[PDB]
Amino acid sequence: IVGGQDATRGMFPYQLSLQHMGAGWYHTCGAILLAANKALTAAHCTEGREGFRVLAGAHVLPANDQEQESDVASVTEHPEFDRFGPGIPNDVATMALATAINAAGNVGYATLAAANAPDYAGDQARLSGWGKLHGADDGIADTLQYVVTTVRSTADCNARMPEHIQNVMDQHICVHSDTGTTGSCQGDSGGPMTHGASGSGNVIGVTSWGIGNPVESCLPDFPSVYARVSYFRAWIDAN
Amino acid sequence: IVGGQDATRGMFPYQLSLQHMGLLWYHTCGAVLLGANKALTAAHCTEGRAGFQVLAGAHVLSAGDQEQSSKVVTVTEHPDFDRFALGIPNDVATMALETAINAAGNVGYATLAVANAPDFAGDQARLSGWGKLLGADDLIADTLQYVVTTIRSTADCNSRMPEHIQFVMDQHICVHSDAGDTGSCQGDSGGPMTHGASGSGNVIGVTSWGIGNAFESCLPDYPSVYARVSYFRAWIDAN
Repeated sequence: IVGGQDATRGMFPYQLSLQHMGAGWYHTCGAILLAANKALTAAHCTEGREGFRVLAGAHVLPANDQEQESDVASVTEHPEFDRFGPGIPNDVATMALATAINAAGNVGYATLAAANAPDYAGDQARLSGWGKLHGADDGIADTLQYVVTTVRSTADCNARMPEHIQNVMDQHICVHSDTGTTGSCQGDSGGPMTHGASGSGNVIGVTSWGIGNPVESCLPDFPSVYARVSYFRAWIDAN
Repeated sequence: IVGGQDATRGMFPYQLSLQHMGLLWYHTCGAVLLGANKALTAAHCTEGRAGFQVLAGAHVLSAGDQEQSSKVVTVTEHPDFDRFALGIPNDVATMALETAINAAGNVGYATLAVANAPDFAGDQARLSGWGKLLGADDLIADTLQYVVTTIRSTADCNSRMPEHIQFVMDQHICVHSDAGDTGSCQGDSGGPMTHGASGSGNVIGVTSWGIGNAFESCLPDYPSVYARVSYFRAWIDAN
């Protein structure tokens, strides 16, 4: 998260750390807790890989301070996900959890946007995650971050993109500040966009992509693009 | 190298594999043999690191049958190298070798561009190295690659970049194919750009940077950017 600040523990009860087994476990993406044995993330976070765990109720990743955890037993990526397609289409996946994660302590389940939700253009929303604090940094964040930003319409999103990368679609929900100073970054992918500037809010997006250059991987000068939960809600529910 | 083919051993007599000691030795960058005890690479290949060796007259890395090698005693990075500044300026370094490497067999010393050399805009050139064969691949190349491409002027270079990445400078030399299919890739940094499409050619650039995204780390749809040897020749000779 670029341009944000430390969250407090429990501020995003459904925020997960999605961990991949390399040499040992490492944070690769965010994820979103939906139910005791179900979670939601970006398809690109799991596609082509195997060996995952989610941490629930965590705050400072190097402290190993999670409250609950479960192995991921199975993953369903959207069948029309295309890692290399314009706009990274259909960048959503559900995950089945081996062990139940209970709504307790600082852990809780997200309320997803309804399929008939409005598009929220102009609304304040929050991005959260352990992604890099700046696109040039070599490491991800130690402490969970969040930032308040503004949802834009599809047309507005594309107007804010590079001229040859006008690939934002209605299946996306994009945020951008008018100062060009906040956004998501590597390590935030698969996490939640929470509606509203404060308090409890529905989860309306899943972190997916943004724009970089050779010295800064996630430019707040350009929007951050999420998979739109209302567009994918029926599919998420069916999978 | 993207869009290229297997080279032959000795095709580029001055091409080195710059190895870094981690778990075991591994290829981290290219380098360019300048003389019996001296090599050239990119500053970002050596800055902040130590414990290097160069392999000369190599071909297939897994074969381990380079003709000659040497540990590196010390490295010197350009004093104005800036990994964060637009254009990653001054990305050159020299290296002193513990063991003399002879010009013999498939190993020879580069002829560097003189400081009076022109821009070479429009000319063909060759890129060589063990970088990845595609930006979406996980691993570097096993067999040394090369590709023929076309040198572009500073202004033409920038015209072929994204509008928010107009970072090419006169201290760079860039190459780009109109078909958008050739370029350097991670693992190629530090290696040579050789003037001309065939024959003995002077070394006119050092591999430095290119455009990527989170799923494809090098994009031949945009130019590949090298440090221009003519610009840096006096520094290289003195260091």
